[PDB]
Amino acid sequence: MIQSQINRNIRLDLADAILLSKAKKDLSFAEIADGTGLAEAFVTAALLGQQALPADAARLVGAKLDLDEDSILLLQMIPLRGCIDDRIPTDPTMYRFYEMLQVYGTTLKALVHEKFGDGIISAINFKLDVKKVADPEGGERAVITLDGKYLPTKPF
Amino acid sequence: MIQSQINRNIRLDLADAILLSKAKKDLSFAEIADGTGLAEAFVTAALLGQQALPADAARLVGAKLDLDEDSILLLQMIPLRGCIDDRIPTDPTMYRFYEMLQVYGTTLKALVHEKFGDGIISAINFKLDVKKVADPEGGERAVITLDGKYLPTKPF
Amino acid sequence: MIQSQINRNIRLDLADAILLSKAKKDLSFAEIADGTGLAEAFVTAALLGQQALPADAARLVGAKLDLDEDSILLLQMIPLRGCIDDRIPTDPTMYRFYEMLQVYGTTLKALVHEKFGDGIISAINFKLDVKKVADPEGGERAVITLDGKYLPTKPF
Amino acid sequence: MIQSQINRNIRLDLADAILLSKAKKDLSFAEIADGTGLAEAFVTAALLGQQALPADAARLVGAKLDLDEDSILLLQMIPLRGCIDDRIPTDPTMYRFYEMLQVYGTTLKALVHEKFGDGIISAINFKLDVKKVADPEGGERAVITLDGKYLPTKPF
Amino acid sequence: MIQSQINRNIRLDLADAILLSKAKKDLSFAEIADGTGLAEAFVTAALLGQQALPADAARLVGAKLDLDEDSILLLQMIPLRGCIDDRIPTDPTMYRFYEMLQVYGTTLKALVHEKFGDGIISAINFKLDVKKVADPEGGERAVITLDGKYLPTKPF
Amino acid sequence: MIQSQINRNIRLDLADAILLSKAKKDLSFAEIADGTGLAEAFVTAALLGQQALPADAARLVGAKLDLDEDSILLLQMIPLRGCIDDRIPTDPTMYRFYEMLQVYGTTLKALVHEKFGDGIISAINFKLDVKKVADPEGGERAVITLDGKYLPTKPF
Amino acid sequence: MIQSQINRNIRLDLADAILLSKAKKDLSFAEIADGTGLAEAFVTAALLGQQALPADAARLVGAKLDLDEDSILLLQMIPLRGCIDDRIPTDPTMYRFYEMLQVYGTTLKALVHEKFGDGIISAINFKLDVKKVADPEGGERAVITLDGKYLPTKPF
Amino acid sequence: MIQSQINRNIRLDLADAILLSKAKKDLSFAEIADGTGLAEAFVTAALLGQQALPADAARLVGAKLDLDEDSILLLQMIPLRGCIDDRIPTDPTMYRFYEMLQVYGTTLKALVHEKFGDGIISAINFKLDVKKVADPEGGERAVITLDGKYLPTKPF
Amino acid sequence: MIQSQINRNIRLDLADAILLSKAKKDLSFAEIADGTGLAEAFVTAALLGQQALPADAARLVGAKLDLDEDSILLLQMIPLRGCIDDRIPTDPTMYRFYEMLQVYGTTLKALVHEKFGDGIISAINFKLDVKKVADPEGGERAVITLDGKYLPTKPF
Amino acid sequence: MIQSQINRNIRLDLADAILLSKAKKDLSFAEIADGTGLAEAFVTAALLGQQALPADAARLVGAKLDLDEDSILLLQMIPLRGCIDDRIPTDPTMYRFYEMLQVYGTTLKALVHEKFGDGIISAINFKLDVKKVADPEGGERAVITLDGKYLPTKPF
Repeated sequence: MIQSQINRNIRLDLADAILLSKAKKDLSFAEIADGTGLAEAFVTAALLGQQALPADAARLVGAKLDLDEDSILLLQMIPLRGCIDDRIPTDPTMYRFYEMLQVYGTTLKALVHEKFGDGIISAINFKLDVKKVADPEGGERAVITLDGKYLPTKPF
Repeated sequence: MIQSQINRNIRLDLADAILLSKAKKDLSFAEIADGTGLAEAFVTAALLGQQALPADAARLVGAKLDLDEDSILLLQMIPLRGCIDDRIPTDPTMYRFYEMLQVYGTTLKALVHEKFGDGIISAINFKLDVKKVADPEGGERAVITLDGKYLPTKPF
Repeated sequence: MIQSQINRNIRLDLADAILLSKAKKDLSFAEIADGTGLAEAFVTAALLGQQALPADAARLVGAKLDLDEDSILLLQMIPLRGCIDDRIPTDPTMYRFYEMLQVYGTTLKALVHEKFGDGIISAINFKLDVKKVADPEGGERAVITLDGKYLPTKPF
Repeated sequence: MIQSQINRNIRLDLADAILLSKAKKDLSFAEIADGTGLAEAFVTAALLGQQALPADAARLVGAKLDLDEDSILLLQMIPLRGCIDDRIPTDPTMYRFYEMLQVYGTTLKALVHEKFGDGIISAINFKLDVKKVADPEGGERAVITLDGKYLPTKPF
Repeated sequence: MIQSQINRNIRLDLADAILLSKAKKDLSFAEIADGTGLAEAFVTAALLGQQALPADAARLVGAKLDLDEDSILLLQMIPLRGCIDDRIPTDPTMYRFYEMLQVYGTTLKALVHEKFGDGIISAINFKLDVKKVADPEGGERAVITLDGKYLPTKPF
Repeated sequence: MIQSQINRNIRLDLADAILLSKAKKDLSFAEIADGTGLAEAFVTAALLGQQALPADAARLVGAKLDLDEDSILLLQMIPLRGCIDDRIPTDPTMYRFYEMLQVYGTTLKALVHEKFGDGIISAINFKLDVKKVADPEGGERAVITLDGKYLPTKPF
Repeated sequence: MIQSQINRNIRLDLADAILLSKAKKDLSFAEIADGTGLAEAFVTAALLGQQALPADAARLVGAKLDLDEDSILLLQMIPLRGCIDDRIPTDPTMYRFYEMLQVYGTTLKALVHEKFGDGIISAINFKLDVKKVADPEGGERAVITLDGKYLPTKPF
Repeated sequence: MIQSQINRNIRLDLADAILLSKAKKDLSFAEIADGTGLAEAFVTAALLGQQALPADAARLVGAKLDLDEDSILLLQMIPLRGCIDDRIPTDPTMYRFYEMLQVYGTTLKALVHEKFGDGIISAINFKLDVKKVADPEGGERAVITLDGKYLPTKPF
Repeated sequence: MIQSQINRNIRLDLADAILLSKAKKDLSFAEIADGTGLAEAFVTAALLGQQALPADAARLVGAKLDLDEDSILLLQMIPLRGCIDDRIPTDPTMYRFYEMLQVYGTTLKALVHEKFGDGIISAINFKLDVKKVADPEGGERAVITLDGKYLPTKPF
Repeated sequence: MIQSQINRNIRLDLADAILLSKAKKDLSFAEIADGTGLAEAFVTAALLGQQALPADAARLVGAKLDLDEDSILLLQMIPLRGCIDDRIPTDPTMYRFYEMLQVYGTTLKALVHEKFGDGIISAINFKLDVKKVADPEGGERAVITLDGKYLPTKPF
């Protein structure tokens, strides 16, 4: 794939259309991703404009959602990424993940440099997943795993 | 503890002093937290102004870092939380965790509502840890686990 | 309900259409909510894009307001919440509630930590209501009750 | 009182000093306000730079907190109000009250105009209180009461 | 009137339409307000989306401007107020009134507290007018009168 | 006077010191400006960093407030004007004058162009004053007069 | 002219249409302003939404550009001025004039107060001219003349 | 000169000290620049932190203003330029020059491209000067000349 | 070329249409620029709204992409430059180039002043190119060359 | 090195002290880096707070600059990176590199995806250098080479 986008609104408008079709069809993201061979987090992100689907998966999810050919093509384009409307989320569900950075951002930095050294944990050589687990005290918990490669910063 | 702060600069100035003492003594966050009974991410966050230490832990880390009495008291106060200077990190290491929200924030929302329903994953009933693992392809990876309680949103 | 929105403009555009229909039919929010079994604050918030209606209530209010089937479905989706145009309200009526935060925000923090401890008053395990009472000195007062569960911040 | 402030940092610096004295003396805001004849929310707000104390109350809290004479005078000055560092709180405890506006701000406007009419609920002819109650399902809740006069907007 | 708006763009678009019709008909705001019994500043503000007209006045100005029935209805709705595009005006004529706040804002605060005490001059129990007077030195001046009730901030 | 400032903090720090001396001496702004030949709004603005006092007035108010020689000199310098901390006031008393602009800013523009033509009402050839009067319906009101020259915008 | 605009987008949309017509017709701004009796900077600013044309000039440029009657009337309206999209230009050509202010803004203030006294150089009683000259070292230079009335700030 | 600054506050603090010394000595910027062989706009800008003085001029002005050796050295350093506190000036005298950009910014772009072509008028190969002239209609005017080289944007 | 744009959305909307046509036709930017005699970075930038194509090149790329005549003309207009939506990129690929400025911006300044002197490296007399090379350890690297004229800052 | 900073002001204050010492000693960055075996861009960045020096280089440069032992230790700390005061540079020399992103940012994205695929050019596995070359048309040019590893974004 060598084609890419520069205006996020094209793929985000498509996402809204995908979401309406998905709601009318009573589909989950797990079943849309089923049969693609790709993780639900990756396929979902693509539908929402933040990843590119390979051609086979794009044709599969496009059939499930009754997308036209322009939209199946658009899902294969490399996106202009950035899902937050204006830098800080307003939605409570998304905001909590921003708050985690306001509370633990410097701890994440400190512990990364302690365990690995100078450098970063990659957001590119990176996967995440969301799992539901029972809480022993009652209710349910989400275990969200962020898995990134350490890239060192070295003198030159 | 019923005492709380309203100006983050007091605890953040203390954090700078702690970091200098820690560097002079060639100490790690893992060994500072050793013997407290508390997770390294929680103790580290407290040193950096983002949590309150119980009194015994405050006195233990205060002894290791040679802190004065006002500093040991300050570590026990409930903080005015918020570690980011101006909303969006400039530091590359911290920025990558913000970028994961720009790429996956709406996917986290969508999968949370799919698996749990309306509501949030708590940032309060919440634990974080950082683990170093070998990358089977060569090098090292960080596995960062966000573990939060699901709190539902229902009608009233 | 496992379906959710990612762009607030879809439901906010619907809210504008709902308000136009409501005005043309000379309807109040109290009477739109009548028969749903749900509090006026919750139903009103859903019409305005900030909550999800259960199917029976969505069909009821949709019939009252002569909404099409796509709109009745949209009212059932979990929203991308955030009603303020650009972070701080310009509207005087909305602004007064922001000003209460500018004046009393640190007092709310201080008294919450005093009475409950470290942690938060939840905005999720939460309900709100608005009551009109007579002012003994003449005129009318609004008594707005914010009712949220205390969630503690504990060491781990 | 005819004296007023124009730079919030003077009273906010005093607030930090008050908080340190309060912590060293193991005092609560309820204890400090006891004997003033004034509500704990009002006295706490004054200590935190957001209200002016009458002379007798300033002298009483100054004795309780071992404050010097310049500080006792400053507490009587009409403040430059505004407790939030930079418009939107970073602290989770304070942020939840901002989130309540992001979710319910337009609902509050709508219901105020329906029950009262055009105009505002005053933030000046206004009282706030924080009450701890039992959660009937287990735990504790905060009931926060915002009590403001309705001021109508009428043609002229 | 119990109907209210939440998106200012609806009434601001109507304002643009009103201004075109007004220009084609060579009408002044004084002429438009004539016969309503309402002040030119109030009627003008309503046309520009910042006040609600009573029904009789809305029908009168609507006939003068040849507005359709939905527009005459819209003029009667309680607006989402805020006329400035993005917080600080760019237009020189409007900017000068913002500059008077940058130069005299703290003087207004100081003199209000000196003459009245703690509290505010209301922007709700409030009237405004613009008058043209000859300058004794040559030319013309505007005398703009801001007339607001003092609302005290008292202890409770 | 040909000397001017470029950093507002110098004159604003002096204002804080002036306000402290004024509070200790139980002085009003009206009495500080008495004997000066200048309006209370002008002298007050100078004390608060927003105007320059002529030498005679600077010596008079400096004696009343027991200011040192450097301070009396500073009051005579042309200031770097701008009294609002960060563009939009947080203080309720100051904020109401900003809200008047959010509600009536476009009406002021429209009526200025109607009565005078294209151009501005000067914020430079400009005086203001604050008068306390009875509210005929009970209470007190402020009448604030903004008196500015019309400067036309003409083709060239 | 007593008619004015409150939303810059109306005249800025017209400016885009004017620019398209001008490009199709291979016209320059100098050619369009020729015969109006008005300076090229003034006429150009009017086409671009920042000035109002007298009726005769509006009809003339309307004929040259084949504009419709609504557009000819719009050009005569007093504009809602402000040509910069979001406060600071992104365009390099436009940005250089902003940088001139970042480098020389305080020097301009200092030298105006030295040569004239307290007050301003008017942006209203003001003319602007762009002249192309030879660079004696090779190439070309622009000599841009800002010609504004000094308005004094005097005590009252 | 190969030495440069990265934090504008160092040279801006020096500028404040220079302005105090200049005020105490009753010196003008014209007086200070006399004998340097450099334009008053250039020398003034250097004093205010926005240019570098050659060693001989730095020693000359430093003797006139009684500067210590560290300050005379600092004046020769290449600055971190940017004189506006926070992007848009609050001071009326400087604001008017920003306002001329808001009114004429797109006209400057348009006429530059018409007379010269694609590219910029340089802010580096650039000089400005301020001249006082009599107004034929009474009073005084400033003629501010911006003189910059055209640098073309060419295909490659 | 003397025709220029003032609203970037026109050329950016055209860029979106170009990108769709390009994707449908399976074309690369290298292929589109082939035969123009112009560098791929210059032609690509023009397609994306940030440069002006000479007429022959606009017609060549217009034929390849099947653009209409209005679009071929638009590509020849001098643009209103600025490709970033809101000042700081959200897209990871674009963001890394901003991060290089956050890490090395002051180093670039310091080394430019050391090697060249006071002044700038031009962004106008300027070429860039992107080269794909082998990483000598495994993988691929991009070598991005910024080539700009040094423009000195000297006294006048 | 496992020690890291969380507040950039510590190292940026040290940078200012370094720059003064460097100026007094008439040292270049090339001279300071000579003998370290490290690139001038890397050592300079470390002095300016944006990289960490190894102990041997920190001891060497600290001796050259007469730094105390706390400072030599601080230079070895992993920094809180981010050299721009407030997101967009004000300094012309730094601003030009930001302008290159405003003009070419989307072209860099487009050509990276064309040549390499989805993913990024790393800012971590990354080197930079500045070279001076003669301009054949007269004068000098800077060739700034950005050299980063391509990291792919792949499905998972």
